[PDB]
Order: sequence, then structure tokens, then C-alpha cells
Amino acid sequence: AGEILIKGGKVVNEDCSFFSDVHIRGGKIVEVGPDLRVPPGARVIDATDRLVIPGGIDTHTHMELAFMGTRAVDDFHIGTKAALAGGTTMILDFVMTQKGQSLLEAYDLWRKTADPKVCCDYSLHVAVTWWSDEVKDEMRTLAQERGVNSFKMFMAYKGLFMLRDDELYAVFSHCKEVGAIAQVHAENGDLIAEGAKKMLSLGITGPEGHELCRPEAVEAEATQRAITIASAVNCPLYVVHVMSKSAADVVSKARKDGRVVFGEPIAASLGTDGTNYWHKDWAHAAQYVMGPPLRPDPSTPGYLMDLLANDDLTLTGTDNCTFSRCQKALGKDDFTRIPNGVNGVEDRMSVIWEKGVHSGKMDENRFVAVTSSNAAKIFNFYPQKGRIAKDSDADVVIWDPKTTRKISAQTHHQAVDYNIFEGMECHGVPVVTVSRGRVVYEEGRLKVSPGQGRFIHRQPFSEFVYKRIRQRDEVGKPAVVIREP
Ligand SMILES: [Zn+2]
Ligand SMILES: [Zn+2]
Repeated sequence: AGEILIKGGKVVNEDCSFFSDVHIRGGKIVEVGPDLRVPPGARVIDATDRLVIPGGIDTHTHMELAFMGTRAVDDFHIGTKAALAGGTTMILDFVMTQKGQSLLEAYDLWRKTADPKVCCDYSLHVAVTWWSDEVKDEMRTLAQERGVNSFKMFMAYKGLFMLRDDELYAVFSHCKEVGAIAQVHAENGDLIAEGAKKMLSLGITGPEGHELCRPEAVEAEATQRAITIASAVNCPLYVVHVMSKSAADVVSKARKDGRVVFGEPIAASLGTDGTNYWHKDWAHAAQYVMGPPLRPDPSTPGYLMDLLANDDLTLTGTDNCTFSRCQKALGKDDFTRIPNGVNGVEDRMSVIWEKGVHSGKMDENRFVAVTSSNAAKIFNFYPQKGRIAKDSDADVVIWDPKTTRKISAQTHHQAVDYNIFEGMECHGVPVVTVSRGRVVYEEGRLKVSPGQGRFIHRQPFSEFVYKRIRQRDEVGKPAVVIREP
């Protein structure tokens, strides 16, 4: 609502950067070009010496998720405010369907919880945590009527969310039928379960036990297995929260081999590492506990950033699923009871800019691709989002790439009372955030109301995801050999 001219900045899209003003009217970008006239009444945002970029799209959040006996402290309201303050203008959150629970009920429950609270736009992925004719039907309804083209399956969480290979095969085959992308939490749940039992029996109850019970081989194995099942049914696959060099190399190899798979590292795995689980201070070490775990090889985040730069890995989320210090403390005697999840929604943009662009690993245009455009392409709303262009949504960040900010829980906007990036000096600061054509963050202050954001309804068969799948259906059908009868 209202009129904004962003003037004097350099627009940065995934394909190129160029000086131009951006005219916003009624929630949309209505013109991009040099020296645009300021209509009477329009507010001018002076973007001199700034980049004008699509707002960040966080593909992976769990706002106020009830999980492991408690509830994430960053909710849809505070979580989306913190996203905005960090230059992120859309989140995509997981409807964590309980085993045996209607996917439509869980979807409805998420929409009712988020719709009146979100401060930025959002959409939803739906977890498929069990399988039956009903789930099958509900997935079709969700894909065709409820705006969801992404379903999330777990190979870990035995007893809770885990699906076996035969069930993944059926679920993935049905994703492909409904034009959805199959997302997978890829760790071998049987090894996690055994490993945790073994670490506890050895008296390793601390957070080091959490990483040691499921080292990167456990993630690499499940990642390859999911790729292989999805390749078998020609279903596009999306591997969420790639945490390790070996799982990332699995995704890298499969893509080079032409498999339709996408890998999503998160701010945590790009900005820090798992040496923190070995910290003498139990509270500090617990802060980093999430599944899969961050990895103790300190070369990990830089390697994941190199693969993200090279498009072995294609886009980013945060897996934001926050628990306060006193919540984490529930597992002081037993790591299996530390609620799993770290922060990142607010810091993702600056973390990636500092670790990826300022470092020389990727340019500003690849930065836009891996923080917004690719999410829009995969989840099917590009160029509505992820591009500064006429007719696109006015979710726009004015970005200062030269100034640094120090990340701290003392100054962050998340509800959690610590930050895994505590102390990190990042180049790249969101100075102004515009969401739905309104200035919602400037001069370090938020100006937004819960429920101002909107659910984004997507259609299935995202072309970025499916055009190759469909062609392979047409020319890749196996053929009988013709033999004399
Ligand atoms: Zn997960
Ligand atoms: Zn997650």
C-alpha cells in the first residue's frame, strides 16, 4: 500500500547487476529504470551506495514448532520480524504432520497459527510422516488446491517421522504424480538410534555424544540412498540442511550425473561448525545441537560455501528451530533430550554475504540466486519473488555490502537468548527492508504488524523442477527387446 521510489542504488538480480531506480506501487514493483520521477506523495528510499536486491527467501523454518517435549521460542510473529530485520522477506515453514494425523488437518492448523501472526510472506511445505490411501489423497489435494508443491520425508526419527525405503519409493512416486518436489531429511535413522544408545552407554551424555552418534557418513549414506530411490522413480528430490562435506559431495556427484536433485545447506552449516559440541561449557555446546549435527571438521563451512558458489549446492535456508538456554538445559544429563535446533533466520543474509561474497567465493548475483531466486524457482513463484523486475512483488532489501555488523544475541531480534554466530563480524547489512511494498525495517527499527504477511499459494509442476523430468518420461521409458516369439 502506498508508493515508494528506491533511488540511486544498484539493482542486483541473479543474472546481472545494473544501476536503476525501482518504483513500487501497491505491493508491486511497477517500474525499474534509471532516473525515475518521484510521483507526488511517494516516499524516496535513498539507495546511493547500496545494492537493491530481492528480499531473502528462507526455504527452511520451523517457527513455534512443538518438538522434543517443548516448543520453539521463535514463533511466527517474532520469527518473521527477525527475518525482516535480517533482510529476509519470506519464510517457508514445515507443517510437521504427526504420524497417523491428517495432512489436511496439520496444514489447516499451521495456516490458522501463522496467518494472523506472520509479518512477512510465507508458504508451507507438508511433511509426509506416514503412508496410506488417505495420505495419498491428501497430498493431491494439498498440491492442487492448497498451494503446496513440496512434501518432506524423513529417513531419521525412527518411531516418530521415519519412513522405510519401500515407503519412500511409494511416496516419491506419488510426489512425481502430483507435480511436487520430494524433500528429504537424509540421515540413517537406524544408525542414529543405535549410535545414541551406544554413546549413552559409554557415559558420553554431552553434546559431543550427539555428533559422535551420527557422524557425517550417516548423513552421506541416507543422502545417496534418497537420490537413488528418487532416481528410480524419476521424482525430483530436494535434500534439506546439508551439513557435511561428504553429503554435499553426494549431491554434487548426483547432479553432475544428471540426477534431478537440489541440495540446501543452511546458515548454520555455512557459518559455523561442530567443534562447538566439544566446548568445555555445556550450555554453549548444547546451543549448536540440531539434526543432522554440525561437523567437527573445520573445513566444512568453507567447503559447503564453495559448493554453493559452484551450484553443487543450489540455495539456502536456516532450519530455524530455536530453543532457549533453559529449554536446551532439558538434556543436561542426556544429549538425546536436548531439543534439536539452532537459530539463523535473522542472520542468514549477512552470514552468507560475509562467508560467501566478501570472501571472494561467489559474486553478488550468485548471492541473490542462493538466497532468493532459486527458492522461488524451485517452489514455483519466480519471478513473482526473487527478482527486481516490473510486476514482481515488492519484497526488496537495500543492502550495504561494505559496512559490517557484529552478530550478537544482545542485539538480535530473535526470541532465543543466544546466537550460534555470536560475535561474528559480517560485511553486508540490510539497511532497509520492504515487504509487500511497505517499509517494514529501517534505521534499525521494525515497523510491521502480525498478520501483515500473506500465505503464498503455489501451483505444482514447477518448470525449473519438472521440465527435464517430463522430457525423460517421454524419451527415457525402458523398452522391451523384440524377440522371435
Ligand atoms: Zn531435518
Ligand atoms: Zn528442518
